[PDB]
Amino acid sequence: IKVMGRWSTEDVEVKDPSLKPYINLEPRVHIVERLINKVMRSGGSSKKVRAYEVVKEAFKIIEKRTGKNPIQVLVWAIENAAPREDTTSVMFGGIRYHVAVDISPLRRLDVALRNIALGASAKCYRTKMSFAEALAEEIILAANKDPKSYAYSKKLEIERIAESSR
Repeated sequence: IKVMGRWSTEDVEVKDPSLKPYINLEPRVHIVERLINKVMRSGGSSKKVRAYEVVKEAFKIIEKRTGKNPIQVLVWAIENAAPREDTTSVMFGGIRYHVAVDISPLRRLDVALRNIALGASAKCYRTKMSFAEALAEEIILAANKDPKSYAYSKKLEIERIAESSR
């Protein structure tokens, strides 16, 4: 019922019609659980409790910085970082080719969450920000469609390559 024993999702809105049916905002596709899994597979040196704590602190930071429900900000970040199409490489002979392909709703989410965790993990490793602060910053940047966001910039890149590979 309560996310990480504190937040509610009943007032969180998914305005992107293409993702709304696949983002689970109901009590026990749980995006928070998915994010934790992505963070768990990144870094920031049980592994699950660790990732859980990093995400929870990141949410507290997001709420303080934006003044909004952290889960809602994550949804915006996901919606902004989820590419609407992708491509598959085919390096045959001496040249690699790009081909635009369908990307499923759940893979769109997985890509966005993976890139958010990757961006956070990268900033953390190289700056004086804790993993939680980097994750909060990455999520906020993505939610605001700010190119400084790794996930968002990656999303633009993927769609750019896909639209050109048609």
